[PDB]
Amino acid sequence: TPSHLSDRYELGEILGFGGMSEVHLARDLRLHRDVAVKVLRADLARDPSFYLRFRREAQNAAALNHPAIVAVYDTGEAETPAGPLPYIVMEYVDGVTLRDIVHTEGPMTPKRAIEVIADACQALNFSHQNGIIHRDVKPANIMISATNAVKVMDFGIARAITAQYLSPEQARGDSVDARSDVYSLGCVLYEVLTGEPPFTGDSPVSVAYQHVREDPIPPSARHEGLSADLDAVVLKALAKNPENRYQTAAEMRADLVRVHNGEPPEAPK
Ligand SMILES: Nc1ncnc2c1ncn2[C@@H]1O[C@H](COP(=O)(O)OP(=O)(O)OP(O)(O)=S)[C@@H](O)[C@H]1O
Ligand SMILES: [Mg+2]
Ligand SMILES: [Mg+2]
Repeated sequence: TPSHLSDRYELGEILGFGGMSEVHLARDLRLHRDVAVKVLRADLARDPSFYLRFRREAQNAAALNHPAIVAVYDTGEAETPAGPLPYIVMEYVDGVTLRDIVHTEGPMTPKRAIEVIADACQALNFSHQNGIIHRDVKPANIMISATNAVKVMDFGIARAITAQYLSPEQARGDSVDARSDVYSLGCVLYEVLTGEPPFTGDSPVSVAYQHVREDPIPPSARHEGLSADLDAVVLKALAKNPENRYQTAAEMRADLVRVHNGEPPEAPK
């Protein structure tokens, strides 16, 4: 990992290293600005059709342009001993994923919470109208800027038209669409509120099963200060039946902005 990709993007700190890539905080030497570069796990997973998933992820996010969605600025690959090293240059978000905020602060204030996810909705609704589906919406792919701004960031598994956060439909290879993301955000909205996903399981299958077989314990019954009006929103988006939940993410937001003010949720039960 040449601390100087293509001789232009000076690598610095390490913002994170998963099981596929290593994201570094870099310096664009030409534009004198800080950027976040994503590097395909130094060849350890660069020979297979994995490079495709990477190239097609850079371009699947490059197709979108919205504040809440991390922008892509450039792609490429630098040459190194073992071969090509595909990198992606994104906007830098000095922040924290929600996975973190829910780990060192516990649950978010209902209103704080409502606020975030409503912004996340705005990003997905856009992503949708542009024919992109983020098949991977989880607390670890939504970031909170150092100025409390929301950023949605992982498209590695997104297709243009760890299952604690997957939809029944997406559980199997079934129908995965707009509403799937809608169902996912419902889990996030749920964790940021209780401090946990609607369903916990010792093994993946027990969880999947729970998603498509058990009603999500109402938020109120799971945590303190929870407006049974907020329950109406959470449990709606978590409805096992696509048709019975919000059809668009803007429709979900609409019912979040409602609760945020003081209005009645146009959600049932
Ligand atoms: N633009 C960015 N700015 C700051 N940190 C970022 C940025 N993009 C990613 N990160 C950090 O890098 C971590 C890994 O991001 P991902 O893109 O989801 O990683 P990944 O290699 O796809 O790992 P997986 O497959 O999602 S488990 C994040 O959870 C952040 O801490
Ligand atoms: Mg991640
Ligand atoms: Mg990914």
